[PDB]
Amino acid sequence: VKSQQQIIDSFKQANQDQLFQYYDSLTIDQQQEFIDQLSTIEEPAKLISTVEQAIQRNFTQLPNEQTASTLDLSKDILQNWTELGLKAIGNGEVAVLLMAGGQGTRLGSSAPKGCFNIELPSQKSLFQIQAEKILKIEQLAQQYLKSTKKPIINWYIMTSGPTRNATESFFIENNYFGLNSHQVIFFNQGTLPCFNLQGNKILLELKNSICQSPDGNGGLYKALKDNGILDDLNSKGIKHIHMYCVDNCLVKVADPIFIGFAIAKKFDLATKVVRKRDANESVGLIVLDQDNQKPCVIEYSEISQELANKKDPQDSSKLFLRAANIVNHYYSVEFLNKMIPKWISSQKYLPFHIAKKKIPSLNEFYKPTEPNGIKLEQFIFDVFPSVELNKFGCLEVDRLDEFSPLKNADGAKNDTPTTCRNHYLERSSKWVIQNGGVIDNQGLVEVDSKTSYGGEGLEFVNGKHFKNGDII
Ligand SMILES: CC(=O)N[C@H]1[C@@H](OP(=O)(O)O)O[C@H](CO)[C@@H](O)[C@@H]1O
Ligand SMILES: [Mg+2]
Repeated sequence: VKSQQQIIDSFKQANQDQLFQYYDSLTIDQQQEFIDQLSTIEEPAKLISTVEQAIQRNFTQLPNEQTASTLDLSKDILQNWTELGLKAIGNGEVAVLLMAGGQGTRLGSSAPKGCFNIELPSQKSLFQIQAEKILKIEQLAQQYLKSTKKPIINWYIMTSGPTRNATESFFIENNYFGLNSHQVIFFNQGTLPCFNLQGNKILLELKNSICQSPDGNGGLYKALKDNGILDDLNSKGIKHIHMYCVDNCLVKVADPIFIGFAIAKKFDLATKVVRKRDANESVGLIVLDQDNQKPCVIEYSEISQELANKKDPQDSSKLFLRAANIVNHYYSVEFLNKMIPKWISSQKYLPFHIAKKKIPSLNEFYKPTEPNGIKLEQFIFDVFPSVELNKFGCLEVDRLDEFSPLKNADGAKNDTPTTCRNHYLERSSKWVIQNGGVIDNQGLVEVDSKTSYGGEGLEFVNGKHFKNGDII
């Protein structure tokens, strides 16, 4: 490590003299704490350079050979992928990577987003729904293979540094929701300094502290390496990884169909999409970059308003680019072993993305009105074009069964606790009604994962009646 003076010199040489405006009026402990914080920043000179650089497109649809759809495949082909997936789960070759993010502040909660309660009749948090989803599929895999005990699906949860304790305590308080305490593994995501609007000066949060924020889901790769997560994957002999975001309340965790799909096709990388809701839906789009003939994702905050509304040449009723990204990825561990060192070393695969933000910080503190600074983010999918086109898979699935994100506080039209709650109940009710069950008009039921992972094993409800709010 470096001395007090050396950290100060390096930052000053990087033109961050403003970080030391009040240094001399700080107590010694405040100075030492400041230096320690500035120490966690690897290569400030580079980083400030990278940011500076980051401040200063032909797409088409994915070739047909790289796509498949759960809405079009025969039940036999889907069953075969399900079996290939349950076998991998059953052999202990499947692990899950969760991007937990940080606090559900935007939703009106200080707690981690995974603790959010969408008010289902069971009152189960997002974390609990995903945990029972995992427990359930482990049992279905055990049944398929006829094993004496259920297989284990290690669940690596990436938390932000500030939500780490509250996330782990929540799991402990709940006895891990039925999972083995050793299969829930927590690791912290990194952070990046926040900059002023011109992106040349790091912002002071306090007179002895800089503004920092989670470095985006794209920072998952470096966090994996640094926290020994990739090491663990090798030590446990894991071959397949399913990665998703905690805000999707309908998420099929460790979905065997998605894994079977990658296995059947021998893909290094694969991703899930659903038909775009509307031209303005804030959703990334999976396309083929015609320039380099590589798959990629165009984020909603960076796509041309012209491309977003472009109609499809072979059909005027459809949007040309309509394969919406639902942050649901598959990686083979072999691919991660080969590519992670590459992805984390050069900005070519993980360029920084700039987002203007209202950031509470020194002018004396103050919570601003208009944007006053910038947050930096690496996007998880920026590595997609580093894959070989024929090793990439894109699986379209049904939005009604697989995607309903919690993004906004109640009040908004889309992606609120209410839309999640209703879509969740509507799916449960559809499964029940579809198996002969009868729900009393105006009623919606909730299906417990313990009962059904994704609609199977519900035949027993044939003829039975249910009342609004029953849990099945
Ligand atoms: C970098 C990233 O992962 N962006 C994702 C993510 O958007 P956010 O609103 O930034 O969380 O979720 C969307 C699905 O809700 C997906 O379409 C988009 O591509
Ligand atoms: Mg296809």
